[PDB]
Amino acid sequence: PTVFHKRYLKKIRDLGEGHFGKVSLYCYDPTNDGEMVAVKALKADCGPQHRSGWKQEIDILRTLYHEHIIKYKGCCEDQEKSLQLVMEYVPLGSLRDYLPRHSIGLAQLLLFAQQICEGMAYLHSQHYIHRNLAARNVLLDNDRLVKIGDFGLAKAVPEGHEYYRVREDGDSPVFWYAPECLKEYKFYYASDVWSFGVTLYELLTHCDSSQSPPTKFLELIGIAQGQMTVLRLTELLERGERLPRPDKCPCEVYHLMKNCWETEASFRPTFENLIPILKTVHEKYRH
Ligand SMILES: O=C(Nc1nnc(Sc2ccnc3cc(Cl)ccc23)s1)c1cccs1
Repeated sequence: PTVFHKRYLKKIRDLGEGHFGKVSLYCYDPTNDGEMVAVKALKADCGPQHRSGWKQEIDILRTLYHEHIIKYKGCCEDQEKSLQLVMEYVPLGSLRDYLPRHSIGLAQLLLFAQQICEGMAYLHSQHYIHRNLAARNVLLDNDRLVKIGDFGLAKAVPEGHEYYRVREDGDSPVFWYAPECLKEYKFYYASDVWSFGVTLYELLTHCDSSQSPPTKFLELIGIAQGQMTVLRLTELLERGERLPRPDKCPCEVYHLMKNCWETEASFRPTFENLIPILKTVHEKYRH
């Protein structure tokens, strides 16, 4: 029932450096005696009705619940032609910022991966694709539980269809994307698994920038971060080239990543399949 009024939100601090756009930590103290929340300011000068249509769409995300998916709390308009999106505050933040500055063993990294899969399996079973699964978008709470964030690309998959058709050739996170996404503009549940493979790669490199997928992929092609084309990447992937085995990364775990990187969407493992395979692997490496 909670509706959020701009007159009871006191700004504490910016969040995420700049990597999530303009997100800030607020205190919500209405009665003046208060909960902590993150607020995303969203430019929405697109005509009043288009703006409402986006609110309706965002609002539907609130009907999702899973402990490894961030909780979107509400979407208010500032009619200043912008939308204010209120969500739970996830205090340790992004794995991309967290993993470099903390000692985290193989068992714990595998535990993160199983949590992500569990949140993604739920999402898939609710008939949604995420389209933006990367380590930057996986947040960590205080008990080191994963919460998947940034649903700014998420989409309901239409009844009777096994893919969503991406329109628009815009800013794409291409280095996390399956070839069917890159070439044909089709996004399947199986395409989110490809992105998982890349996220798994990320964790096991400890989100080391120099081993990062854009860095690595540009090197395997040859040319620099500026001459880069989707076409050049697609061809490399078809020829069967892949991101390399990360340092100290077990061969069964790498094979996992490679299974997520099968060219043919249909032969990739499902999240629901990946959960137990990751439970089993984590058991070998715990304690
Ligand atoms: O923007 C969105 N979704 C986000 N989902 N997660 C974000 S970032 C963040 C959240 C909570 N807590 C945080 C804590 C720290 Cl330290 C750093 C960042 C966060 S923005 C959108 C969702 C849908 C449309 S747009």
